[PDB]
Amino acid sequence: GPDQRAQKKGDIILGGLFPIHFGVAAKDQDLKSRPESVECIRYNFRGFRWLQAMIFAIEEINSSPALLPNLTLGYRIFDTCNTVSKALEATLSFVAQNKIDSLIPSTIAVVGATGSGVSTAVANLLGLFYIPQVSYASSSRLLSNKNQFKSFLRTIPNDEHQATAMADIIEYFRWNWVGTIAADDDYGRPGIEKFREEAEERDICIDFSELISQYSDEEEIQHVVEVIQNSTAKVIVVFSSGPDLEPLIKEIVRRNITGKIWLASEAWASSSLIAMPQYFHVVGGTIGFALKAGQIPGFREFLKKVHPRKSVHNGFAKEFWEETFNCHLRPLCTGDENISSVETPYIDYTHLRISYNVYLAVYSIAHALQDIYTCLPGRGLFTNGSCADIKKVEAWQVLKHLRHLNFTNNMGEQVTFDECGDLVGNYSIINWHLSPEDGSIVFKEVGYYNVYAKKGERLFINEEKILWSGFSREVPFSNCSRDCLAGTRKGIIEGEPTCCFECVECPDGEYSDETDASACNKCPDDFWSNENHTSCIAKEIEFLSWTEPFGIALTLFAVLGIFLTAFVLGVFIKFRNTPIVKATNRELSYLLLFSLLCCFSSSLFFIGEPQDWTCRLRQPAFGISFVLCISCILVKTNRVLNLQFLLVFLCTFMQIVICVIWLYTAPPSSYRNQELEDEIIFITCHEGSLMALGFLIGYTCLLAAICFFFAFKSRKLPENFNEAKFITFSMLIFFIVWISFIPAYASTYGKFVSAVEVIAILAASFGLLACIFFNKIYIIL
Amino acid sequence: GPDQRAQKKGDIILGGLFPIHFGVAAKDQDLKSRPESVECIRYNFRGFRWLQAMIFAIEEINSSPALLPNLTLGYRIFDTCNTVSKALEATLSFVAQNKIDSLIPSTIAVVGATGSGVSTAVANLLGLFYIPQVSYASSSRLLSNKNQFKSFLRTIPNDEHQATAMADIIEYFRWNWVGTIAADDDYGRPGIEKFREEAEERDICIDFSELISQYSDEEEIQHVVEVIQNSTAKVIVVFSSGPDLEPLIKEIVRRNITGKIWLASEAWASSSLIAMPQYFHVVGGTIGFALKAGQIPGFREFLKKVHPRKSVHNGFAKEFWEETFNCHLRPLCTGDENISSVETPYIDYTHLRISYNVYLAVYSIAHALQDIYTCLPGRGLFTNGSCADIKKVEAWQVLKHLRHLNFTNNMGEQVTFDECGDLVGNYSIINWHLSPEDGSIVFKEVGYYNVYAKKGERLFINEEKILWSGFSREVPFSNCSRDCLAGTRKGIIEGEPTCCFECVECPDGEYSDETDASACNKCPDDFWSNENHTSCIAKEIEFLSWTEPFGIALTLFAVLGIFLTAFVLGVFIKFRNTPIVKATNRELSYLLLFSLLCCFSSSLFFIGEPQDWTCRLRQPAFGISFVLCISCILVKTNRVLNLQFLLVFLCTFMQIVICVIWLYTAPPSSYRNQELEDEIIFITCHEGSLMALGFLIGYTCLLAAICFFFAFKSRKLPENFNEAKFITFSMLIFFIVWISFIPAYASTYGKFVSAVEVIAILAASFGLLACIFFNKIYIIL
Ligand SMILES: *[C@@H]1O[C@H](CO)[C@@H](O[C@@H]2O[C@H](CO)[C@@H](O)[C@H](O)[C@H]2NC(C)=O)[C@H](O)[C@H]1NC(C)=O
Ligand SMILES: *[C@@H]1O[C@H](CO)[C@@H](O[C@@H]2O[C@H](CO)[C@@H](O)[C@H](O)[C@H]2NC(C)=O)[C@H](O)[C@H]1NC(C)=O
Ligand SMILES: *[C@@H]1O[C@H](CO)[C@@H](O[C@@H]2O[C@H](CO)[C@@H](O)[C@H](O)[C@H]2NC(C)=O)[C@H](O)[C@H]1NC(C)=O
Ligand SMILES: *[C@@H]1O[C@H](CO)[C@@H](O[C@@H]2O[C@H](CO)[C@@H](O)[C@H](O)[C@H]2NC(C)=O)[C@H](O)[C@H]1NC(C)=O
Ligand SMILES: CC(C)CCC[C@@H](C)[C@H]1CC[C@H]2[C@@H]3CC=C4C[C@@H](O)CC[C@]4(C)[C@H]3CC[C@]12C
Ligand SMILES: CC(C)CCC[C@@H](C)[C@H]1CC[C@H]2[C@@H]3CC=C4C[C@@H](O)CC[C@]4(C)[C@H]3CC[C@]12C
Ligand SMILES: CC(C)CCC[C@@H](C)[C@H]1CC[C@H]2[C@@H]3CC=C4C[C@@H](O)CC[C@]4(C)[C@H]3CC[C@]12C
Ligand SMILES: CC(C)CCC[C@@H](C)[C@H]1CC[C@H]2[C@@H]3CC=C4C[C@@H](O)CC[C@]4(C)[C@H]3CC[C@]12C
Ligand SMILES: CC(C)CCC[C@@H](C)[C@H]1CC[C@H]2[C@@H]3CC=C4C[C@@H](O)CC[C@]4(C)[C@H]3CC[C@]12C
Ligand SMILES: CC(C)CCC[C@@H](C)[C@H]1CC[C@H]2[C@@H]3CC=C4C[C@@H](O)CC[C@]4(C)[C@H]3CC[C@]12C
Ligand SMILES: CC(C)CCC[C@@H](C)[C@H]1CC[C@H]2[C@@H]3CC=C4C[C@@H](O)CC[C@]4(C)[C@H]3CC[C@]12C
Ligand SMILES: CC(C)CCC[C@@H](C)[C@H]1CC[C@H]2[C@@H]3CC=C4C[C@@H](O)CC[C@]4(C)[C@H]3CC[C@]12C
Ligand SMILES: O=C(O)[C@@H]1Cc2c([nH]c3ccccc23)CN1
Ligand SMILES: O=C(O)[C@@H]1Cc2c([nH]c3ccccc23)CN1
Ligand SMILES: *[C@@H]1O[C@H](CO)[C@@H](O)[C@H](O)[C@H]1NC(C)=O
Ligand SMILES: *[C@@H]1O[C@H](CO)[C@@H](O)[C@H](O)[C@H]1NC(C)=O
Ligand SMILES: [Ca+2]
Ligand SMILES: [Ca+2]
Ligand SMILES: [Ca+2]
Ligand SMILES: [Ca+2]
Ligand SMILES: [Ca+2]
Ligand SMILES: [Ca+2]
Ligand SMILES: [Ca+2]
Ligand SMILES: [Ca+2]
Repeated sequence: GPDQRAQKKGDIILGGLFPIHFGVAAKDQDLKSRPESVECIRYNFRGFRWLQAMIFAIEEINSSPALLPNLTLGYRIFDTCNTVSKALEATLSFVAQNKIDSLIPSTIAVVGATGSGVSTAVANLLGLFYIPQVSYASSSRLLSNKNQFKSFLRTIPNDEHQATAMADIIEYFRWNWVGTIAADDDYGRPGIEKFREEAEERDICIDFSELISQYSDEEEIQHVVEVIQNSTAKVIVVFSSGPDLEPLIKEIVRRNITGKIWLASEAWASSSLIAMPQYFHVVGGTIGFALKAGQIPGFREFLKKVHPRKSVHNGFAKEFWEETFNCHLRPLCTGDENISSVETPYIDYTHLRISYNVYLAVYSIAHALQDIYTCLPGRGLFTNGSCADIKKVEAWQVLKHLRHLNFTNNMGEQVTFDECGDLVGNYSIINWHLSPEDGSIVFKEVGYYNVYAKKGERLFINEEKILWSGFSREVPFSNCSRDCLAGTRKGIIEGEPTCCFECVECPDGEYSDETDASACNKCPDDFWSNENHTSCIAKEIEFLSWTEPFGIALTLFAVLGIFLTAFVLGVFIKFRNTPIVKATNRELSYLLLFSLLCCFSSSLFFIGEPQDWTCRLRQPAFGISFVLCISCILVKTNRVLNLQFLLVFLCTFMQIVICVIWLYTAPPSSYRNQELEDEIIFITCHEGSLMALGFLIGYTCLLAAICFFFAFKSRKLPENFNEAKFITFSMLIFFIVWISFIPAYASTYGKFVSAVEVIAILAASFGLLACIFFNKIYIIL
Repeated sequence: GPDQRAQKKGDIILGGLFPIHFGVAAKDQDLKSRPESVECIRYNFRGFRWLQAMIFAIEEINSSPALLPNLTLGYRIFDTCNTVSKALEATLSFVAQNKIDSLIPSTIAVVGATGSGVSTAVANLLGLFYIPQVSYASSSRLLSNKNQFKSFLRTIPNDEHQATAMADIIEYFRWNWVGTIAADDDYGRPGIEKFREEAEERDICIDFSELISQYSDEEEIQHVVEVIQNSTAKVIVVFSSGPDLEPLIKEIVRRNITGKIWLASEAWASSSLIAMPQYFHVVGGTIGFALKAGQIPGFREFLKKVHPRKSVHNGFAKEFWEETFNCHLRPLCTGDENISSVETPYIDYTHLRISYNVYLAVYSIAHALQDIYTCLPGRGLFTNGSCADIKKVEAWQVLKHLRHLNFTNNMGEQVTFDECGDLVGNYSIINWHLSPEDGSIVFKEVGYYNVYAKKGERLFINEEKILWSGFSREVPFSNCSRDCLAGTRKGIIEGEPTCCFECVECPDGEYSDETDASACNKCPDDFWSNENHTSCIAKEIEFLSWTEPFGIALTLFAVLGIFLTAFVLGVFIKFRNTPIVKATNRELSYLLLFSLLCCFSSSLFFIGEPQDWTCRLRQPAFGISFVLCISCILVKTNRVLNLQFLLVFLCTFMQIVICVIWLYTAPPSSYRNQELEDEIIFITCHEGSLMALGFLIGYTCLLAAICFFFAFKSRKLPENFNEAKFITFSMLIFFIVWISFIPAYASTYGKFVSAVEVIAILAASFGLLACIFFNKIYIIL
């Protein structure tokens, strides 16, 4: 394998894969000459701390007599540089003894790798030989496939819960308009696809989806940046590692794009490549996920005990020293430098999260080996309950014991893998703040995600600790469209997602009292829409009311007419013996005055709220009363020109025959017209039989015409103080009144028609009463 | 490597990876004993034909002295069983000489593999050693990444064009409501993601997205089947291979789900696992993609020459013979069996598509080796133009020459790889029909996809050759909602994609003349929507027209009044010497008759379409004329009770002053009311100054009342044939006819108000003319 390595000799050997470098020298191999090994460039102190965690765990296990007594653990650890090719060279180094036996110490298990693509490439080769591989950082769901990867286990949780938690965080702050950026690898794509599913189930619309890489060209990065600029969405879900996101962040910083809310996956939410003060105007206020911190007592002292000369087994200490103090062993360095003097991620960490995963992977392998070592002969997991010989143990036996592993931590937590080889765990939710004292980016814990909880209760966030964009205390707005107010409704914008809608006000008569209403609700039959359609109010009912001032005036005039009729009748009764009262027919005068009273009472019927019987008794009453009065006048004229009572009764009987017939066949009824005006319901009467009203008015007018003619023939005659002329005047007044109001008798419905009717009745009755009796009263004085 | 193999010795050795079996035995070991090599189970005749294509191409290259003279090509071909593990054992066999030199013949290049995941796993290891690998079937876009895969090339096109073509096919048949099923591997997921991007670009909504595998459990297959059943989408885009889709198709056949329109990716559009007659009630009428067929002359004879004993280099011939004739060497078989007698995919093919790809991969390697062999010393591709020694050639040199390869086919087509190592090519579009003679599934070509064309013109389909669901000539319906007709618009269904909309009819006064109208267009100011709301028509304009029968009657009465006035005037003029004409003032009689003519002419003004000047000259004309006539009557009464002309001129001067004043300050103007009724515009007049009309009517009525009183004081006087009584009658007629029509003078606008106005004017004028002149005419007779 590669010359630079960390090796210790032992009975049982653990392989190790760590990213001591962030990547390799990015250059296209010309193939002009023999291609030499690609060089790793940028030093990764956090990865070196992870390697030190593996070495520390192995040394701790060796020193403890409790775990694996009389057996020494060795390691062979190589640098992957986050690259598949280096990892595969190291893995070929791991499987040499198996390759010899398929077509150098034996490797019983491997710790690593970090990246999911690297782990997948390694796991193909390792599961070929059934060598167990416990990864500390690779969290792709693709590695949960136990058909493809027979010997892969994880001390890190799967990525599915992280994508679901990202969706839950988006839902918590009431966002539905977000963007997605993913690394174009086995980490980014599966996570972003799970997020897309969990967002579409939550009615969250994703504006854009882009893929990036550390090897993305200038044109591709420009395209992604310009896609971000053209978007209105300010919440961008980025599911990537640090190296894969660094070119995009650098370009966005160079363009000074601000105001975006970055939701970070665990792989970069704590990355020193991205969390730099000079990027804070772009990436400040990032909300991201972190793993559960763990404690390794004595680990920091072990880290501080590093030295090029003293660490002979660890061959990566030389470059660590050279890159720490910027020395060579560029000024020469003695080796007396102090680790505590330099600001690097090596010692200057707050929580051990992936380091604890490395520690747990080593201890899981150690506990599987201990379970092999302490196997009682008849209680084994193998054929017939047999147990493996720890002196001649094979990798598949360790894998079998790992699939059944269940051991207690140093922290008192049960570590066990499921069928998919996954270790479930909580998430912490962190926010990127700026340190006032130091100016560096500080990761403040603002919440957690409890994967052990039932759906809907897993997410907890304390928003008072969140500073949006690094400085703001107001939750930002990340919806495509503003909500549609009450009084409006949503309308579709063609070619755009459901989240993007236009606001269209409700039509007349339809109310929408809910903000963001899909459609405008219609109002019931008797209601009409509010002014702004934010509610609707009952329709106003319209008729001729008693309390109304106009109705009051009409009722006042009706009662005045009744008073005048009663006054005339009383004058006639008290002074009937006078020759003037004797000259005219006293009985017929009484009957005429009673008829006038009935006519005024019938005029009172039209006023008021219509009812079925009221509409039944308005026209018949007036018709009968007026025919009665006209008949009394007619018989008085016939006297002027016993039997008189016969004629008046005949005419009134005819009229009541019409009235009874058309009340029996088709009675008038009150109906509430809603077609005249939308806002107002006009409560009016329905005739039932129009030809019946025709017969009513025709008979009344025919008797009127007969009396008119008979009085006209003898108008000059001076009998009863020329009563014939006054009778003609009264009849002609009746005709004037009922001719005058012809246009208003129909069409103009509502209170106007009833008002015109009662006014016509009052005018006709007053004219008749005056022309008949005012001259006689004047004579009496 | 594996014992079962195809090896031939030679100077330059080609590796080979083929799926001689469809998969591996379902032996999931509990790891109780040492795990033995997993065995492959279902024989794959098409894969054996592909292997034979490789061997045949090598044999022609060896036999032909034109290509690679004096150099013999050897092969080492292993079976992958579509499995990463077997392919990696074979690839470790390929890289043994490099592994010895990194920590058995040398392999200069490898042909394979079929699956994209298998090819990816192989390519990691091969590009580690810079060994070129030319795949014949793996089409994942992930393999185009030349950072991850340094030595991978393809004789098969990429999958991006096929996903775009799937989207174009969906667009062509006007579908927006489709489902997606993908294999959960490096083939299915990238293809389905590209399809999702191209579909969302085209506003196609995807109802469901499911992932399947040959190892999918019963519960997962049940979930996918029930998701398909709950969906209304009938077009399902499936981007998978045969083995990965077989369990789902079997389950769907068991439930007998029909009516689905399967869009097939190339990997299964020609698969014998899926294209089975017993599945045709489910998968009949499938529309899928095929590669471009190629011709290999003499290949079929070579296939027919297969024999267990004769084919000593090909070790897969034994199992091919045993599976073909169901014998062993289960009855014993001599070996005299005839290949042509058995119906297998081996000989019974129609087109060579992947076989031609295998042939082209072998010839691409051969032409790269020829370019190395014929390199002129100063024109090489290596350092300083140097050339590689073909006797001591290395794999990286062959890879370098492959990246620059450009050679002519046996069919006269240029084969060259781009920077990504891709070989672009056309697609054919095929439909799954049932054979009437045989009952097997027949792949009929129904179109093509020309990737060399510009976007929008790549797809060609002849729908006449397509039988939907295998038997139907009608394009099926795959939209979420029916289109919204003209007179309707679209409305949002909450929680659902844009493709799923409700149809809501347009509001009153709004029209949508387009199907699938997003919103209802409002109509212009003078238009209103029809009952269907499919368009809107001009509003009816309403006034009192001359042509109208009622207007005709009014004009007839006006002209009759003018005729009567002219008749009276002529009688007076011709017979002025008679004592009755001399008794009344002849000059004042002429002036009064002229005033009556002016009044009738003013009554003519109200009739007709209103205009600014017409509304200016309706009321003033009547007012002035009526003041003329009233003043003439008044001075004639004053005679009854020079200066007469002075008094009439004074009154008419007051009238003309008021008219001039209110015409100068605020003239009446024609206005088009739209607030009375939505459907109808009412063209009427606007007074301008209401108090001006009040003063006008007040002055007219005041002069009228003065004349009334003066005539009442001398009503009994017998002068001029009791003319004072008739003057009182005329003035009373004026008052009553103007009182009678009071309610109609306002509110009831439109033609009704003008009609009532002209009727009032005619009634007043007729009454005045009659009461003045009819007595004198009767005396004259
Ligand atoms: C952004 O859009 C979302 C989804 O439409 C809004 O969330 C809904 O808001 C309404 C009214 O506040 C609630 O009745 C719903 O229950 C919410 N749905 C959820 C939370 O899933 C959110 O209010 C919008 N934010 C804005 C407009 O600032
Ligand atoms: C995951 O997080 C939850 C919530 O923080 C943890 O549940 C808490 O457990 C402590 C005891 O250690 C209780 O005092 C709290 O009341 C619990 N909070 C809840 C239930 O909301 C849970 O223990 C965590 N799991 C792991 C493995 O760390
Ligand atoms: C299914 O829905 C699609 C939506 O695109 C319809 O296609 C549109 O149809 C309208 C008809 O007025 C055309 O104007 C558009 O140009 C079409 N667009 C596309 C992209 O094709 C399609 O007609 C619908 N099919 C039905 C209802 O059977
Ligand atoms: C891809 O398909 C197109 C269309 O079928 C091919 O273009 C045709 O080329 C032939 C000549 O070989 C012409 O006769 C046709 O008229 C062309 N059809 C067109 C332009 O629509 C094209 O040659 C094919 N390319 C390959 C590499 O097969
Ligand atoms: C209701 C109106 C519109 C239509 C019916 C009008 C009829 C009934 C009225 C209106 C005018 C009335 C006429 C007025 C004048 C006279 C002349 C007199 O010597 C006999 C009666 C007679 C002939 C009246 C008969 C009835 C009459 C014709
Ligand atoms: C329009 C309706 C409601 C009211 C009409 C009022 C009518 C009916 C009343 C009011 C004034 C009355 C007139 C007063 C004076 C006279 C003069 C006399 O020699 C004949 C009767 C006559 C002509 C009366 C006829 C009827 C009359 C015109
Ligand atoms: C009864 C006698 C003494 C007088 C008759 C006067 C008559 C002819 C006139 C004078 C005032 C007029 C009213 C004035 C106001 C209105 C309100 C309108 O929306 C309906 C018509 C109505 C109700 C009119 C009816 C007819 C009316 C009452
Ligand atoms: C229609 C409504 C307004 C009622 C109108 C009442 C009018 C028309 C009636 C009631 C009293 C009547 C008057 C009663 C007394 C006389 C005196 C007589 O020598 C001439 C007729 C004359 C002057 C009558 C004219 C008409 C008259 C005024
Ligand atoms: C403007 C609208 C409301 C019409 C107004 C009607 C007025 C102006 C009319 C109608 C009835 C008329 C009155 C009828 C009766 C008489 C009594 C007589 O001895 C003098 C004239 C006099 C007093 C008239 C004056 C004018 C008069 C009051
Ligand atoms: C409502 C309008 C349009 C028409 C009204 C009809 C008027 C104008 C006409 C028609 C019949 C006429 C009446 C006919 C008979 C008489 C009796 C006489 O001794 C006094 C005049 C008097 C009372 C007339 C008054 C005016 C009169 C009522
Ligand atoms: C002068 C002569 C004609 C007598 C006058 C008769 C008057 C009082 C009556 C008889 C018939 C009536 C008309 C009948 C029809 C209508 C149509 C209606 O939508 C408006 C009112 C209107 C236009 C009426 C106006 C008044 C009217 C003309
Ligand atoms: C305005 C519409 C209704 C026309 C009204 C015409 C009426 C009111 C006028 C026109 C002609 C007039 C008649 C002309 C002649 C005479 C004869 C005289 O000895 C008595 C009056 C009497 C009978 C008049 C009564 C009223 C009268 C009928
Ligand atoms: O699976 C993967 O690729 C990522 C790699 C990764 C995770 N967390 C990290 C922290 C630092 C560096 C790398 C990582 C989570 N899993
Ligand atoms: O990349 C892949 O996985 C698929 C495999 C494949 C294709 N076409 C085929 C025909 C038969 C068998 C397998 C295949 C296209 N590429
Ligand atoms: C692991 O052991 C603990 C007790 O030591 C037990 O509670 C737990 O159920 C065990 N886990 C499994 C998966 O059996
Ligand atoms: C390949 O060679 C042919 C000559 O047969 C030439 O026409 C063609 O342009 C060449 N292709 C490239 C990409 O140079
Ligand atoms: Ca120990
Ligand atoms: Ca790594
Ligand atoms: Ca990082
Ligand atoms: Ca769009
Ligand atoms: Ca040759
Ligand atoms: Ca294969
Ligand atoms: Ca197949
Ligand atoms: Ca939904």
